[PDB]
Amino acid sequence: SSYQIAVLAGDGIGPEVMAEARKVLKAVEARFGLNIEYTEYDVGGIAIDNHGCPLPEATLKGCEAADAILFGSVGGPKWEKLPPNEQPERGALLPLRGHFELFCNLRPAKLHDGLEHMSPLRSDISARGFDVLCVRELTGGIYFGKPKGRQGEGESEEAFDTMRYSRREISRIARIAFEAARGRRKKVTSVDKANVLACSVLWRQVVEEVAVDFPDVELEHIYIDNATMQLLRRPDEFDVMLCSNLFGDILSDEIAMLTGSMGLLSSASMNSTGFGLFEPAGGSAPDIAGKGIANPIAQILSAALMLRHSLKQEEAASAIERAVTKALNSGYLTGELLSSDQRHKAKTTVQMGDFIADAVKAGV
Amino acid sequence: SSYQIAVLAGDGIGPEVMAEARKVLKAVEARFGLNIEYTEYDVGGIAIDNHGCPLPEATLKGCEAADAILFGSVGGPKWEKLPPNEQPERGALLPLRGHFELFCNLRPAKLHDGLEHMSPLRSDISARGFDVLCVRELTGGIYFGKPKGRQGEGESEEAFDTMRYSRREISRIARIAFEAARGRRKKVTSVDKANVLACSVLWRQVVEEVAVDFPDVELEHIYIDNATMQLLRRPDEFDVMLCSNLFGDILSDEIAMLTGSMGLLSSASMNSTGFGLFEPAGGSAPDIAGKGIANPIAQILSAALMLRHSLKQEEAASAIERAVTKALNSGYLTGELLSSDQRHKAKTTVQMGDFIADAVKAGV
Ligand SMILES: CC(C)[C@H](C(=O)O)[C@@H](O)C(=O)O
Ligand SMILES: CC(C)[C@H](C(=O)O)[C@@H](O)C(=O)O
Ligand SMILES: [Cl-]
Ligand SMILES: [Cl-]
Ligand SMILES: [Mg+2]
Ligand SMILES: [Mg+2]
Repeated sequence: SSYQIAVLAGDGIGPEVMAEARKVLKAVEARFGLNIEYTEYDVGGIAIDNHGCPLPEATLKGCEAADAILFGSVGGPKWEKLPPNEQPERGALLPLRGHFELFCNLRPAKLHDGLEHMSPLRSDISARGFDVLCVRELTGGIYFGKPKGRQGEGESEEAFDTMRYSRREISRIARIAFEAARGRRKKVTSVDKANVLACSVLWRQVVEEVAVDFPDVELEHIYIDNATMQLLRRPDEFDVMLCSNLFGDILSDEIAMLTGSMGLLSSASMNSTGFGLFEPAGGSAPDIAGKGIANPIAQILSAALMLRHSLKQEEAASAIERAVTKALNSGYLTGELLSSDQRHKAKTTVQMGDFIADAVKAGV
Repeated sequence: SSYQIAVLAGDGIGPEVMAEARKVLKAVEARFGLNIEYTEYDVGGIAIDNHGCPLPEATLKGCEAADAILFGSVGGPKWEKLPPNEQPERGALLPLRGHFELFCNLRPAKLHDGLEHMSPLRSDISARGFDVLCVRELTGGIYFGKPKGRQGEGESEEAFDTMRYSRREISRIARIAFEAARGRRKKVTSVDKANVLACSVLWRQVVEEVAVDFPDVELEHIYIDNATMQLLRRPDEFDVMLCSNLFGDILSDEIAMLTGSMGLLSSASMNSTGFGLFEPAGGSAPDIAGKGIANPIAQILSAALMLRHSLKQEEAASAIERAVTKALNSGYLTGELLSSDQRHKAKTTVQMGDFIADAVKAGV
């Protein structure tokens, strides 16, 4: 039958970049004969304005009826001063991930050929390139651990959060990292704080247990503070980084900025049945919203990750990825990927979606 | 009477760099007429080899009798496979900080004039310079929170750690950050994860309460994942970063590597009475130990931080800092601060201590 997609564009540049993702999806649908139906639902700030909360019931129900969630971006200055639970990002993303048991977050990041110069690394380091996939555990640890809250009053008032992990939780995400490494350059770097946290001692121990199934894959451990330093000095030496929830949050953001190319980066957050939520790694960028400036590549590659991981349409997924490579090596760059002099050559959001869709059609 | 210093050189390059710190201290003692007595105690790997644990009773007692701890570095491959509690770093540093209530960690980091090129940042970013002081809360949060440990067996075996903070704990470290900002460029950036952690919601709230005493100081908040990105793009825009224990651990390491000059960086860990532990930010570097290669500046500036903060000898502290500036701008650089061609000009550990001590003597 038809695949069914819940489309949650959100705030800021979400809707403009989502339009280009749908345009390129239309081209892949025609080329590969896929029957996909999409339904739109509010989420984040637009949900608070239209429904009074950032994750309305009808949106949640819409996502339960779908094969995957194609997600834009949430948040903006309008809602930033609401109580923390009522804000767009916390209010949408944490309950979506908990409800759908999206324990696996994949954040691929690489320096693209020809854009090594946009990286904030020293030129000799960025010239060496990098390609680092972060596999982050997304529904356990300190994010969802209990007890969480506060007690007391005044000076003695105290807050608490609890980080918890079981062997089962560590081994499921570790298996994903090792299998991904096997398909890459055969190295997992597991990131913990095993000199301080009991959860990191168990993490390190269980990763070593899972390693026995993968004697072809190199395993190393690195402390999270050290990892922030080593990714500056030798990012070319990492392949897959295997991280708990909070450490994956932190390290995947540093690796993303090290690319200098945030508008190219996508994320996949999956459960064990292969349902997932696919979104750009970057923000809502409300300052450039509605201008046709925004880079729609991250949203377009989020659609390719959705085709691969939720829809089992690998040919359609890679055809999108190649059309994006074609745009980047064929003079089709948005403003933020151009050196400040070459800027007159910037393409708009729709010029980029048109070129990438036409490339899919032309059989790239 | 005499000040009394407990000298804990540790492992690796600790003893060679400590010798240069004592040499420069002898020169400051003569120039400023300070009467200081030093006693040496084992700590870390050398304590495990000599005493069977990394923090012997006699060493702990020695530190209780002192005005401050002048600390080298602990750890090395020899002890890296011991059980986590028995290892040099965890086994020495966590109990020292807990026992002496060293709640305040200060990690000053800047790009030195003329060495902006050693930074791993893109040349146009490092040319802009930076000077970022990290104030890290060191005895609370998840490091010392209870309950901590594990329960269960097999797949359901689970570990847990608890992050806790009280208003009292947040406000003492926040006051330090604001006072330090007042003496600098009047900006505090408080780093939290207030969209996820109850402790970060209380952190953010209490920092805003303390802010009312400092209307001259700008306050901003930044999420820890965002902070790892912003320090790559605009490190010149930060002055004081105010961090909880785990987030300070992580961010101070990224800022240290961004200098490209780890061998110049020192740390101070203080309690409310002004007693503290002063150490280099870098590792034991056991590969270069005993060679006269190691940069002793970080150990020497740790002695200057000790003079200022524990001994209330500001003139002696700044005379050391200026002698270090003189060495750096007068052609006295260790091997790791030289571009690979200029390397023949490297100075040894003792050449550097001799030059810095002679500069103190000459009245720099
Ligand atoms: C918005 C926040 C709760 C979230 C996280 O901490 O996972 C975000 O930082 C992310 O990385 O997707
Ligand atoms: C050794 C470890 C317990 C320690 C910490 O986590 O504080 C270290 O990383 C540091 O930064 O001083
Ligand atoms: Cl976690
Ligand atoms: Cl903490
Ligand atoms: Mg994040
Ligand atoms: Mg550290």
